[PDB]
Amino acid sequence: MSGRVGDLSPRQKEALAKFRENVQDVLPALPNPDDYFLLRWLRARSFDLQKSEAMLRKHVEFRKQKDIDNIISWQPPEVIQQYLSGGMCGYDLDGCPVWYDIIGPLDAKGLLFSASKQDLLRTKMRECELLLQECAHQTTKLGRKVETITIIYDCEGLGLKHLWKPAVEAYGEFLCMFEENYPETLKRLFVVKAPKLFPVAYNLIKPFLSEDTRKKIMVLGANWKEVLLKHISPDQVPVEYGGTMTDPDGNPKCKSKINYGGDIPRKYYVRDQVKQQYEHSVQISRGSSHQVEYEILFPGCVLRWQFMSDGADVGFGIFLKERQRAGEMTEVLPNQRYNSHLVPEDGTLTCSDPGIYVLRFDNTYSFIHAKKVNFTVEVLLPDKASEEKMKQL
Ligand SMILES: CC1=C(C)C(=O)C(CC[C@](C)(O)CCC[C@H](C)CCC[C@H](C)CCCC(C)C)=C(C)C1=O
Repeated sequence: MSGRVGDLSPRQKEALAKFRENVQDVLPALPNPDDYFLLRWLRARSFDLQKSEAMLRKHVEFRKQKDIDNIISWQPPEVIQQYLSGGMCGYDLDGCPVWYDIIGPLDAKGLLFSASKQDLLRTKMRECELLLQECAHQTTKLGRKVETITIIYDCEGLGLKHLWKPAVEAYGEFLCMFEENYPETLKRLFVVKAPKLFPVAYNLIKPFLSEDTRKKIMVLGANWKEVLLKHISPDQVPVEYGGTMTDPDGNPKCKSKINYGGDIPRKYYVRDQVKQQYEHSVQISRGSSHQVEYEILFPGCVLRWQFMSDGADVGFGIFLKERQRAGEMTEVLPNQRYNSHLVPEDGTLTCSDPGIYVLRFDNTYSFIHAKKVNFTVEVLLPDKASEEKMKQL
């Protein structure tokens, strides 16, 4: 069977009955704990009564701690309302709400420098509650249960800026929240206009995604508009995404419903940087240098780093290769001096040729002694299945 209302095996039927008894004591503090609702928790844990109960009880505690009953009435900070991209727009052919995610022009640095991480995550929880409320409205209007959503995930403009570690970590917090609190709610997700970086970028968040969620991700190729119109009526899709919908004023992007992000004006910043810790720490003597070595064997990889120096600037560059001088190696990112004592540095490098990469901190120009550099480096790998998907498409 399928474990859904109208299609339960004898054993799933019995488990649903037992489940309701087992969690009776939390059902009152839920808005609408019908059979559809309960079966989402049971499907998410394959009808394991004990695991499904832990999951739901954790969600009940979540709703209390995060004041979810009142979150739609909570108004997000102005900077977030103005610049957090994405939006609800249209319904698919089954009547499910469609949500657009717009990744390219999202300015995650600006957002984290202008608002609390807590307020950003609360805004995303609120989006989920708004989508569930829309499902409830569709349920009434269409005369049948609607409880899932279709996502259009627009990766046009996805680039190295989106790999910035604090942004990935924050997004991962949201994904975990989504997976723990909104099980069996995603129906299908279309990735559109994915660029070459998509396999690396996806691999960064893949660990936060449930198997159920992973299975619902469809990466689309050049014909993506035609694919969307297999699933959504043209008058429900913006002109921008292949349909006929516009803003009342005729704007093809339907900006009255979809936020397209943009860089946050610096007047909103409350900080210059987020709190950061580093995996490594070195004291570099006057006139000296420090090298850090990473083997990159596989095609498709990206080096990501962050560093800060204490009290003074430092030289930094990347070479391709035995304690070797810089001049003996091949330059891949030309050395330059950075003021990483003032604002911490972060960067990324696409590793087009395999070999041994050397990140070199350079103090050879300096009289200041015992310059302390703190740093973190990782080699980011592409997701293999995604690479293969790209290849064809
Ligand atoms: C608040 C917020 C922040 C701070 C943010 O950085 C991002 C982009 C995260 C990223 C890692 O920079 C870019 C990640 C790109 C990567 C290709 C994402 C792939 C996502 C998958 C297609 C699954 C999505 C899960 C869905 C079911 C919610 C988004 C979308 C935010 O909303």
